[PDB]
Amino acid sequence: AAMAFTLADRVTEEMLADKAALVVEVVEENYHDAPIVGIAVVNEHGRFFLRPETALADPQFVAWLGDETKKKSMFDSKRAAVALKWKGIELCGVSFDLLLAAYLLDPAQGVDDVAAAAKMKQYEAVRPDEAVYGKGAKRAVPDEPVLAEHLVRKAAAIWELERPFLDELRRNEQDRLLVELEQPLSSILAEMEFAGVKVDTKRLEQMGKELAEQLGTVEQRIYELAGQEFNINSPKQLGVILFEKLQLPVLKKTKTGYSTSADVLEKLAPYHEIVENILHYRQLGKLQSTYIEGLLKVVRPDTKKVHTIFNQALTQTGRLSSTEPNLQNIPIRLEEGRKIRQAFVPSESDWLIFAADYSQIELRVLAHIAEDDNLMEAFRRDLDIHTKTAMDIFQVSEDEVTPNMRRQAKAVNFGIVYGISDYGLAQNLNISRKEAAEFIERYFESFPGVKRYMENIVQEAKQKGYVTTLLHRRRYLPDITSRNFNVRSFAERMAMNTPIQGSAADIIKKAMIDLNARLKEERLQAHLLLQVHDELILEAPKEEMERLCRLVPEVMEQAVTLRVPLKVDYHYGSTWYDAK
DNA sequence: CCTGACTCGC
DNA sequence: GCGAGTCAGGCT
Ligand SMILES: OC[C@H]1O[C@@](CO)(O[C@H]2O[C@H](CO)[C@@H](O)[C@H](O)[C@H]2O)[C@@H](O)[C@@H]1O
Ligand SMILES: [Mg+2]
Repeated sequence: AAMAFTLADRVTEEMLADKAALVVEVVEENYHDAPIVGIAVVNEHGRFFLRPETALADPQFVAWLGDETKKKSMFDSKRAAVALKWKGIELCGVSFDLLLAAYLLDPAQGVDDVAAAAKMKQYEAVRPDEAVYGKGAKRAVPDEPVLAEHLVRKAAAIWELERPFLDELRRNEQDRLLVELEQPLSSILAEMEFAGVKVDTKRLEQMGKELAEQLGTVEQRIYELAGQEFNINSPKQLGVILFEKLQLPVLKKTKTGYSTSADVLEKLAPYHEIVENILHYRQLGKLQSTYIEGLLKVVRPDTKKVHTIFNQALTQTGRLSSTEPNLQNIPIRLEEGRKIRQAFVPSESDWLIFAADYSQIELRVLAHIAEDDNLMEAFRRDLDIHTKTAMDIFQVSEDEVTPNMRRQAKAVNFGIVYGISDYGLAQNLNISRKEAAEFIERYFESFPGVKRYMENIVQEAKQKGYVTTLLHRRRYLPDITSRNFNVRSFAERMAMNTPIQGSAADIIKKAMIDLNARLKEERLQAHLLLQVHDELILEAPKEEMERLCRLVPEVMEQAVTLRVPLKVDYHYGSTWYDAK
């Protein structure tokens, strides 16, 4: 049943056709400066397998790779593009990426290999990568015979699946989403990951020492207040000290035992002086383990840069995710954690970090899609939306809005931005589910358009089986018909939240594409470094700041045209921390 | 070596 | 509402 192919010892002309399925295999999950273990090409002339050391040293092959007119169909082209960048080789002409195509057709499938994508079209003449390479300690590249056939089978599947995938995307009206948005974005993310972000390791190591000292003190104080020493990091051991030895009350209980979440401890603080210390301990320990030691582990010792990997085909909303390290969750709320950002600096002297973020893009998108007159007017006046929401919900003038009123109005808006449950609102505001319901009801009286939208989107999700975003990204919600209240309610909140969060994702992705085109036209050295959901982080010569101050916000604000303006705030400084 | 509990961002 | 990374504890 084996698949026929040529295991070539040298590159030939028929291997350089202007249309082909290409496989440039990188087995290591983290593909930065990683090995390319084999190459497979499938075209009109047949199927071929080439040894990397052979193909990558061949002028003809390298030129073919870099020729934008020679079209390649691939799976996860960013992986190959970056692996090639580290070797000084440019990959161009990728006209179809099966991973991105499968992701757009149904992000819930979790397609992470050619076999998974192929199964969507009843194509099974290819093995899952895990079956070929195993997983974990047993992971490894098999002998050439097995490797070669696997790569050729993947290339063959890609070659065969391009047409059906493109046809369904077209039917879904997502063909431009793939070709004009996700694929071009893939190349931009590849440049961003490759460039990396410079880290001041000495700065990180210094704060690391401080934390270590502060942890040691708090750690001791904790054993003193408890009368004994224990593993504070053990929610099991901590529970014993807290709810048994010290007799603190049990307010919430986890599926396995005593709940020691920050929300719980906060309520126990007044009962004993140990609680505040445990909280402070959790905090410092979080920064030390995750943002100091964890970050230092992934910095490249030679360039002192971190090279994250943006997973472009994971989230169900269209947002990107970041790993090794995750640069989308660097502290900022609390000052102590915020200082971690002083560790991220420009890659060159006399360069600066420039950060631009969308102001309330989710609520602006909601005003647009729901066409709520009150909400649209609020943004047209560029009002503080939380203060305004408080004025309406509580029926008071702007002067009458107290800090606590604004805080609660902010929580209601937050719940709308992320589509959290009524139960979630009650929990966040530490009030009763019933009182939370009253707030929500009050909100709908003030924003009837939003109310209308929420009801209409749920019905639409039930009728069509999915909801869509501004640029036609899609999310199937089969649980929307479930007779189980909880499961159904969850699907309903996703129906409400996806067009909002998803459309916000579409916009920033287009802004990134538009921005890169503008930077190139202007011949600026500035370049994108990171994207954190609603913000773009760049670095550039200090001499380009003034131009970026006008260029970046404009490009971001004009990415799309909504019924309300889009607003972008920006700052720049010597470190990421200073770009505030 | 995998799940639960925790916490960080938006 | 979720992404990711940490830890501890049980697998084994
Ligand atoms: O190259 C990223 C791309 O690969 C997938 C599998 O096709 O994920 C792999 O690589 C990620 C980054 O190293 C890991 O987080 C993940 O565990 C590994 O399977 C895709 O999900 C992703 O788009
Ligand atoms: Mg913002």
